[PDB]
Amino acid sequence: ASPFRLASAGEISEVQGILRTAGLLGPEKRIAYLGVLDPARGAGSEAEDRRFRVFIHDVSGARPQEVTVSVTNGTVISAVELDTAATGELPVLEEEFEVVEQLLATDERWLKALAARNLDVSKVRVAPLSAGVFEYAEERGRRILRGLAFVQDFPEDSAWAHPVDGLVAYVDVVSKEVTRVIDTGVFPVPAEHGNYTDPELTGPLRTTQKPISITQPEGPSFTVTGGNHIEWEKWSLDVGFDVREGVVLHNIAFRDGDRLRPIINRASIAEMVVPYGDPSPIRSWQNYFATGEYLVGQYANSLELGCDCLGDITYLSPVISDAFGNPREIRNGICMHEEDWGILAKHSDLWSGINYTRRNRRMVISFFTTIGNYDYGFYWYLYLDGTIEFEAKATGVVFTSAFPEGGSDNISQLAPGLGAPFHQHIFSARLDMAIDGFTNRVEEEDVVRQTMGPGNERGNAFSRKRTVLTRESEAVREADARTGRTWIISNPESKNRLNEPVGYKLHAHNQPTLLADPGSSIARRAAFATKDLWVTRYADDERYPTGDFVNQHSGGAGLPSYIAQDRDIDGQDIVVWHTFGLTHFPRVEDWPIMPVDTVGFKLRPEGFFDRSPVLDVPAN
Amino acid sequence: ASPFRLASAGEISEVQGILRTAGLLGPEKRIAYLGVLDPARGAGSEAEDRRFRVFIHDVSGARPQEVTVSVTNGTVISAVELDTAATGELPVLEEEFEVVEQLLATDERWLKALAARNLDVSKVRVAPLSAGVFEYAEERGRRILRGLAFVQDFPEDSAWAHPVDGLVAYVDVVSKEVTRVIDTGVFPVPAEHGNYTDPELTGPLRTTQKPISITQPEGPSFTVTGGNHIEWEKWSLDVGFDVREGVVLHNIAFRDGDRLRPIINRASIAEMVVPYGDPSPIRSWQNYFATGEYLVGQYANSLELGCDCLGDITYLSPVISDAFGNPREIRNGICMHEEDWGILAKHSDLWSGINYTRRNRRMVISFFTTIGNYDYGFYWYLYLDGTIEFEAKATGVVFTSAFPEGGSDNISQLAPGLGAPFHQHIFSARLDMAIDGFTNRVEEEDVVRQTMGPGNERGNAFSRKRTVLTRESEAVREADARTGRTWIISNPESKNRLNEPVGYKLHAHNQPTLLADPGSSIARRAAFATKDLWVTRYADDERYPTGDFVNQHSGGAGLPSYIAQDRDIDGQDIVVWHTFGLTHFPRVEDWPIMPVDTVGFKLRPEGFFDRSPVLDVPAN
Ligand SMILES: [Cu+2]
Ligand SMILES: [Cu+2]
Repeated sequence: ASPFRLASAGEISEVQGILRTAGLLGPEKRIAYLGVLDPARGAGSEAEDRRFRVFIHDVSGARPQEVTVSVTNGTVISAVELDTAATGELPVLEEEFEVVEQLLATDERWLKALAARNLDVSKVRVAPLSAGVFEYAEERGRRILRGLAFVQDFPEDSAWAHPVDGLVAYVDVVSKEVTRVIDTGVFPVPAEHGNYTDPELTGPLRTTQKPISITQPEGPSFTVTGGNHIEWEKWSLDVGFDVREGVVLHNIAFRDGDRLRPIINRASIAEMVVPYGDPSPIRSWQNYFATGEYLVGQYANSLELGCDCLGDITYLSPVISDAFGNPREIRNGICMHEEDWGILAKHSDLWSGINYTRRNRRMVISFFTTIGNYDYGFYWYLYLDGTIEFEAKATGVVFTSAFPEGGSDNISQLAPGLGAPFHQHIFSARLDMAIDGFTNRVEEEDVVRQTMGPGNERGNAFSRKRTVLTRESEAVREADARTGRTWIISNPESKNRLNEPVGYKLHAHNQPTLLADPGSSIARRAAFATKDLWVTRYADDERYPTGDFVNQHSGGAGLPSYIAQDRDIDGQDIVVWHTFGLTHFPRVEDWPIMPVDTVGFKLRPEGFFDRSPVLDVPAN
Repeated sequence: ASPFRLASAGEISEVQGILRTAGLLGPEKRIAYLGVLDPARGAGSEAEDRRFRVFIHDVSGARPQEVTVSVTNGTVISAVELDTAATGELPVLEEEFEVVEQLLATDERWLKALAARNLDVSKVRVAPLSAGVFEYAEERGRRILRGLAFVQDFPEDSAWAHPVDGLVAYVDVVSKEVTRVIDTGVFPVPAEHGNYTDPELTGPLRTTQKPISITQPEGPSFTVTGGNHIEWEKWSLDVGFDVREGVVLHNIAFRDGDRLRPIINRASIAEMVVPYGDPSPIRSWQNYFATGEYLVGQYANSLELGCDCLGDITYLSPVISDAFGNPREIRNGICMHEEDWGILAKHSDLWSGINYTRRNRRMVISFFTTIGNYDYGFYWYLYLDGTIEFEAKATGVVFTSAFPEGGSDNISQLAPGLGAPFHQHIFSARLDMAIDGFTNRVEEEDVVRQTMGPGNERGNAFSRKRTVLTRESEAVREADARTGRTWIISNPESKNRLNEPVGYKLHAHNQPTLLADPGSSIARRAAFATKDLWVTRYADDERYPTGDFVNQHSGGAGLPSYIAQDRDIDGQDIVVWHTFGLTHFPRVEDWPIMPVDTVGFKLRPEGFFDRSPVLDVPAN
């Protein structure tokens, strides 16, 4: 009965039926996106009306549509025709992936380019890459995908070890036409294989690792009810899943005394982009929006016990729609478990003679997705002390290219003749705040150094300052590690026993943001990535920092346009959008399969509680 | 019979005997420091002469001495008379802590100050704080300690909850006289107790935490030989212990196939300082060097199984000297264990159909120390992929004061009338580098943004630049989180299969450095804390970033003096000194006992290996 329950197979089938009945889902139609709509602010209808939103693609080219339906009433609430040439193309369909290689396989220009390289077409894999928006006039109003080739010597061969540089093709996946085939010259195809499961490369397997047994005799400390409602060590929340954003956390709250205190209404990674910094014409257009263009949730992996999730794990198997509206379950796509997290608090007192030690723990909610060569792990952590944290784990195989003989300033060499273009992995966390309720405000906190003089004769004093962001136009902030800059989200109407507004402090990793030139296509399409922190007034239709349609869409929507409304955010229903990412200069150690690298952020209570909230943790 | 073996109780007793028979250990003498000397560069001399370094304090005031003895030959190698007024005072003795409170208890000025506040002198605890160096001319030449009072209502009461503000005294612990008692006014002593084990504060203990069993049925994957030589998953190292620095890692090396490749010769936290930023004259002089002035190693805690260290733990029990030269063992003062560390590498390939997942592990070597109200955990981690990491965990009870009526810009309120002065916890990691040998160099790597134009028409390109630090005069570097600055330690004479110098990249947390005014005493005495990274040419006598006798030294000793030599560091035996710390604006949540906060750094292989070094890890 929870209005925050996961989408069921039945609801998805019902959406399919409603669309069919409305004459909106004929045989030429495809569901590019389907997701449940969150309830509007303030308990509207007496009961909860379950609604879903869908992006309908048309394989014949007719205009696509955005439709919202009520599975409860079996009706179409609204259907609008989409002008893709203006608002953007629909997310890429998995069924379009193979279309690129297949079409090029019969194109004389492509075959000629391969022959010139002595490559057998039957062994050439082509990666279906999003196209973005550049200077190609013919692409206006065309659903395009670009292809980069990789040689696969045999069925189980890792094609990434064999990039075919100097070649790229543009394909219209709807009209089934190869618009362009660019060949800037023949580069040697890196010879070494990158098969990390081949003993020839792994050598004899280590026999030195002893087993580590992690078990919970009496079961986990958390409970799961209503299918996705979690309660663990004072925490309370609902675990949602969206085909686009993946795991989404709802109603994060903390039990303080006799009341459930809200902290975050909705938390998610609203976008993740991978911009490449190689100026070569073959890849200078490369910018992969995993979330917005491909929909990361769609590719969530089924997690194996013992391998992906170790210990006493509780799985959730979310359901998504396939391209035809049929429900598809992602078996064990979300795993949840608690784990020991070292020392929480400790003190040995020289005067009282009392020695005290308490261990910490954290609740883990995660999923792992795979998009082509990359694999990303998304982890949300809840700690005993009230800290909330997110961590992204990037691994998989690096996207490759040829390494020029004369060397490069935008590519690193991973093996003889094998290159790895520089790139970034930039995420955007959308945090719909609710610190003790919806009346919130954000304060930028900087360390303040003081000059030696009257009032500070020894020159030891240092302080800090807090600046309230009152309007959206002044809520676009940059990190400043040098001054220990953080952002506090507080509730001006809710004070702790010391008469201070309760709050939570956001700690960023302060990694470099988007490096692209500000006048580049990517700087516009990924504007959110140019600044560390954005604050907007909550609005039902402001969901992603890049807008609803990112594929082949120019700038104009997303965060920059939202902030333009310059709404009041001083003690209002606000949303924090935090940009964070990794700048990757591939190492030889990253080849042939890369070890995990991490990035993220966390929010710690700041005067939210009246004292430590973990004084009731048992000794043993 | 390793030259890096832990000191035995016998060796300490032997040092004591040598000193006594030499007439250097009379009744008035005290061992202020005692530690074994590392082998000098070049072990080409069979049988290493075991030598110990000793700082001998004279409670009579007669000049103290620095003595080097050979326990192998039973002789005094050298004994130098120390002029403390010039080179600094000796480290504070634990037995001196007590003298401050006892001396003040008989001083009329102190008693009057307490009487006015209606405090029973028998209930007043006095924290023995180091002095420092300021405008007090009568202190030069005198061994001083300052005292700050706290009320302890009963034997098991936490005195930190009851600071006595507006009062501070200075005492000459040698002549045993109170030189000054400053009373700036009466402040209410905070009323609430901070007894975190008292049910009235903890409330009913949670009964919701289910047990987590962590075991290793076949034992740990690491071996310990020669008492302290560790070998784990290709790693090799020696775990040493010094009363001043605590746990020290020696000869960190990694088995790359046929050869044992060195990485770091010696790693340690050579200093840790806690500067306070409250301009009040009661505390504006407060700066305590846990390592240099108090010797954090001597206060290492005995770690209890199941509380401090969980899982299959292997303990080391280092032995230190007491103030009289008697050996004292710190039972289970060092914990060593391995632990699962999530996903190491993962990839599901769409073309090969191969799914691959491998788990990561880390070797943990740690200890926990207690200095008055603070407790610090020191952790060194070795990862499967070759990464080396250090992490400091700060907890304990915050140093308190009164919270002024009218508020404060340098103190936070944690309870009614109770304040917590702003301060920092700044560490210095001394890394004697040995990347594939001693011929090393350091390069500062910055991200480089590129402007849109010829050669970068789309404005997507970005690069990086490396600057070799060739002389010490140019090796005092600052962090720059915005340009993703890191430092690479490479060996220009050792190349990987791609003909590139092998190296390791240092990743800093980019936290704020010393905030105090550049003209302050603390900015001079802890100059190392003003910059993130220093590189010096290796030298036997350059051990600490603050010099050998930190206590009451005028400043400039250590790093500033070493760097002044302006030696060649481009492809030489070098040492990296990394400054990193936490800036603490205490939160209500930190009271009455604070949750652990962390800070650290790590080093990852950068073209050190010819490809991923963890391809030989099994599935398990
Ligand atoms: Cu990457
Ligand atoms: Cu602190």
